[PDB]
Amino acid sequence: EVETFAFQAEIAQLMSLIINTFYSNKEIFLRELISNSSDALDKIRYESLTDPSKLDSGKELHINLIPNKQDRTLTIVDTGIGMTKADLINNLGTIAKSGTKAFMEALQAGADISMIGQFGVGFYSAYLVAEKVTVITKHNDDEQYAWESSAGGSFTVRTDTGEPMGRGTKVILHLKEDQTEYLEERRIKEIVKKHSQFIGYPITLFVEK
Ligand SMILES: Fc1cccc(-n2ccnc2)c1
Repeated sequence: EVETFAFQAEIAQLMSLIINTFYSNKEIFLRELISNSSDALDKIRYESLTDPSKLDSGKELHINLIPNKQDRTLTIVDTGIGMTKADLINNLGTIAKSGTKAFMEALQAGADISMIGQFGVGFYSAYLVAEKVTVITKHNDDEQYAWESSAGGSFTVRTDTGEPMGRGTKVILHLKEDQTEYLEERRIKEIVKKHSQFIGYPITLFVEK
């Protein structure tokens, strides 16, 4: 049972600007998703300090980067706090509305596009490199869900029947044809070292066949 939703007009506008604007510095998408993963890991760690049972869904706090040339996907997995269905449909878009407006106005000041992360909308930078994004997520208080969007003004949410996650978020980037450099080990390594060197969680870059 797949539910289809319209993006807010302001978010659809942000996604169109990300997709259509000429901007060569696309590698910043990985810094933003890793930063999002680190934030989600901070949240479940802090919650576990007053309720150790919050880690019954998984004690390990980590980030995995998994490229797959056969599927042309780059997957960013974290074991953070995850996302509820209300997060996917409503809450995150609500925050992203004001952040988008501030991001556009900041751009007219002296801000750079690479500062998208300071406005709570760094997630949408995934569309610098992906033609489709699939997000599998599991929050302790909700079921496992699959969010998916190829932009174009709409996204879908469904209950996920696949392998159970325990807890956390998996962002699957279905890469554009000309963006396969982000499946290369040496390229991902270079980006993590340049932009994510001091993340306080183990980042494991998986290698392929
Ligand atoms: F996985 C998703 C689905 C929908 C929105 C978001 N998101 C995160 C930050 N701003 C927006 C993430």
